[PDB]
Amino acid sequence: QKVAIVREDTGTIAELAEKALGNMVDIVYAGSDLKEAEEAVKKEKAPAIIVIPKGFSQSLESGEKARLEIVWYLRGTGLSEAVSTGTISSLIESLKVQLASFLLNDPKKAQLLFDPLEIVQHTYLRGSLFKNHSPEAIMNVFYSQ
Amino acid sequence: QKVAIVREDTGTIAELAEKALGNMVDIVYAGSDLKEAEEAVKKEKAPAIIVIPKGFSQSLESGEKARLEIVWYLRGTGLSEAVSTGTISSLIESLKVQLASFLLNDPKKAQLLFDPLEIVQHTYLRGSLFKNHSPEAIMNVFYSQ
Ligand SMILES: [Ca+2]
Ligand SMILES: [Ca+2]
Ligand SMILES: [Ca+2]
Ligand SMILES: [Ca+2]
Repeated sequence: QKVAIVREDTGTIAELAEKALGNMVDIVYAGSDLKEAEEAVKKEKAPAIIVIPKGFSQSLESGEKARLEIVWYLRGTGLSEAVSTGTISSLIESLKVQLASFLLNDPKKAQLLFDPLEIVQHTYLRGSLFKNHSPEAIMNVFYSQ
Repeated sequence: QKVAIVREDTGTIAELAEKALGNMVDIVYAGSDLKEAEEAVKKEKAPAIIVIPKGFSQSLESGEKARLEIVWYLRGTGLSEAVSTGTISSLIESLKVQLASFLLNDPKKAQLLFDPLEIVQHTYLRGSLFKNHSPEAIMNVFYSQ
């Protein structure tokens, strides 16, 4: 799967999230500019940008779920898109596992073991932007007729 | 990861779910008896039983989300348990992908592409049973103090 990673957080554990994600995907853009990640994605017809926002590292150091956003670019509602959705979701689960050793430090951090991330999802369908919705949600709406 | 699969549904797509799961785990018991899967799990100190209940195949043929249950056996609230949780979750995502071709048949089935499964989770913590809760939920409760 082709993914852009946009890392806005300069902290070590953020860097580590980026690294973990990037070993599991086909990096199409890796950096701090969301406009440019959007451009690599539209060019590449890649399905998602994963954003590691500013505050990610600090949350985790505070014993707070870190925010991770996925912007999805759906250009169709078929098999390939379903495969990307499921595959990238699977990759986010795996990232949680690849963060765990870093959460062993404080007691503050111990919840985070099982549930370290707060995943926010946005969906482009045919160039319509549905903020704060996952593709499942968007698809369940439309197909609920 | 060590998992028991308990398949109560005799349909083809159920069989296929079992097969997909089983190629990705270390089968500890595979069959239709939940008491016996519970016994292989407690013996093996495995973390989960995945149940494919009766009605799974029919749901999917009807264009309805199929029910999949996970019973988790937590004997601790640490790294290993967090790794199982995240890993098995990742495996459930992957199963969704491995079902997809079978959902290409009807228009009834087209939603299911993105969201084919209704995942019900139960958690044993130290021999206390918390029906209808995931380990994340149980852990977020206790650590919310
Ligand atoms: Ca650095
Ligand atoms: Ca998902
Ligand atoms: Ca058969
Ligand atoms: Ca989970």
